[PDB]
Order: sequence, then C-alpha cells, then structure tokens
Amino acid sequence: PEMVRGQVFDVGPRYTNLSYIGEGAYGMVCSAYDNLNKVRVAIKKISPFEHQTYCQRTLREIKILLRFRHENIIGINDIIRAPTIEQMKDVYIVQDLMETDLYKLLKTQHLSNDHICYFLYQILRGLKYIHSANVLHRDLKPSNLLLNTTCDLKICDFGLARVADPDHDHTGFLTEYVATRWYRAPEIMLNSKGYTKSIDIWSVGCILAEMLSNRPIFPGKHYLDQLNHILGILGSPSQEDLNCIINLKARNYLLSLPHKNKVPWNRLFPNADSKALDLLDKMLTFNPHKRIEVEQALAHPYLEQYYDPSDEPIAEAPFKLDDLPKEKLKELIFEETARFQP
Ligand SMILES: N=[N+]=NC[C@H]1O[C@@H](n2c(SCC(=O)NCCS)nc3c(N)ncnc32)[C@H](O)[C@@H]1O
Repeated sequence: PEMVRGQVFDVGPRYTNLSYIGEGAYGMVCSAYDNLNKVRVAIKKISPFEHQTYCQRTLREIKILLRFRHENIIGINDIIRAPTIEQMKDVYIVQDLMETDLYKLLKTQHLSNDHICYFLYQILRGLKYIHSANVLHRDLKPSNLLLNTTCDLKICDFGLARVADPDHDHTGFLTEYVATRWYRAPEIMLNSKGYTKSIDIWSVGCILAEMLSNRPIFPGKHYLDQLNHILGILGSPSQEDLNCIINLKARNYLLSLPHKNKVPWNRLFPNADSKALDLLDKMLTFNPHKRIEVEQALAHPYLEQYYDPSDEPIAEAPFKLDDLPKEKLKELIFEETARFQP
C-alpha cells in the first residue's frame, strides 16, 4: 500500500499513483490512477467509526449520493473498505476527479458574466433535483461546488443534509446552528431549524453575490455577527415581514434595532448584469415565505439562455440517525457499501 503524508491508502490494486489534494478532521483527499477505467480519480479516506456524529455524516453522504443520479451532483464511482465489519476501520469514497472547487477558484479568478450565469444555472439545476427528492442540502457554499476542467459544476458533501420538514421548522431565538456562517439564512438566528427548502436558496444567493465580486457578501465574524451583516445590507424588515415572526424574543430583537436603509444591489455590484441583481434580490429576500423557490429561479430572465424544464430532471422518488449508537451506524455503513464489493 502506498502512503500519502502519514496516511495509508489501502486502495489497491485498482488505484495507484497517489497525490495529496486536501485534508480534513477525519479525512484526507488524494488523486489516484484508476487502472480499470484508465483515468485519474479522486479518493477520500474517511475514518469515522470512533465518533457517532462522524458516523452520522458519513452515512448521510453515502446514502444520499448513492441514490441520486444527476449531472450537477457528484457521483460515487466506488467505495473501498475491508471485507468484514471487524476489519473495517476506514472507508474510501472514489469520485470523478474535479480540477477545483468554487472556493479555490474565487480566491484568484474573476468570473465572466457568462461563467456566473452558467455556474448559477448548474447550481440551481442540481438543487432542483435535490429539492425534488425532499432533501435539503443545508451546507451550500463555494467549497461544496466542484468544477472540472470544462467548468462542469457538481454539488458535493451531503453530510449535513436532512429530509425537508416545514411543519416542524419553527423554534426559538438564537438557538439554531445550520449551514456555514456566511451562507446561513437570517431566520436560522431568529426562529427556524433549517427544515425548509428556502434555507438552501438563501445560500445560493450568497454564492451568487460572491461570484459577482469574489468577496463574501455577509462576512460575519462570529455566529451573532451574521445577522448584523445581513440587516446592514437588506435594511430593516417590513412590518409585514415582522408580523410573520410570531416568536416574541425574535420579533422584539428586530424591533429594538434602529431603522436601517437598504443598500441597493447596483451600488454594491456596479459591474453586474441587472438581471443577475434582480435574481439576487429574490434569493436574498428576508422573509423565507417570499423568497424565490428553485424552479422560479431557473425560470428567471437571467438564466433564459439555459432554461429548459424538460432538461432539468427531478428525482424518481423522494426520501420520505441521532439516536443510533456508532456500532449500529457502522453496520449501516457496511451494508450501504456492500454493492461495491469486491
Ligand atoms: N480534504 N478535503 N476536502 C476538500 C479538498 O478536497 C477536494 N475535493 C473533494 S472534497 C468532496 C469529497 O469529500 N469527495 C469525496 C471523494 S475525494 N472532492 C474532490 C474531487 N471529487 N475531485 C478533486 N478534488 C476534490 C476539495 O476541492 C478540496 O481540494
């Protein structure tokens, strides 16, 4: 077995000639030559079995990606692990090798309006399929948008996903922790558990804004700062929008704030396509009930060059873990990965 920076990759003999790509809290990513398909691939080594939460996220990722089949969602080509549960300490997920991701790309590259439009279309096309399966991604951000050398875009990392549950979405003030901070909708801090599809649309709007300027639009410095940045640009919510917040602690917090004017999108983004900014405004709408939904976004004039509902497929059947000990989760991961044995 070849090693990569102290990490053994028991991926042979099919996968050889490894190179380090990235690393995580219990995972490392490498590129490797697939000796069967005669192409280099990406492989992530996961070692989740000592920690229940890691097992949860691993099972979610595997179960969702194995059930989804869509051009704008990363597929799992192969899963490598030991032949028995007793011997299984690591799991290796094999995917198509993607040149970069949108986070890395935006560090150094400005995007043409044509690339912004194409990327946004692909994000929303993939998200339509996700949402049609009654799944919420719940952590959309540039680093979870993979890109290959021809700028095909594929959504990845479903470890934080959930089945939508809008009837149980309401909660109290300053309790919830959904998505990555900069991409987190205002209602997460106010009264939402992040169980409705509108959480993902907000994140896409944040990504669109970031594509327009290469800077995060709402760069909160910590959890409590995030609402400051959102309200600093959107301005004070209307009476109607406040009336939709029945929770008194959340509503009274907003009422306690001084009046703030909206910052016009075209002053923040003076180079941007006006249709892009119209769509941005509809995705970054404060009230989640008024926020545009994924199929409306696909139909927006900004995306008219690409929009084709007959070529924007949905899932064949929707999905319809917190209490399970890590031993049961390991057994489920073993069972879910059996199809690749061997
Ligand atoms: N460490 N870490 N993670 C972040 C780094 O790894 C890169 N990355 C990922 S992360 C999604 C995942 O866990 N996939 C499981 C199979 S690798 N997928 C990639 C892919 N398919 N092709 C090329 N690079 C990929 C990501 O762009 C960053 O460089």
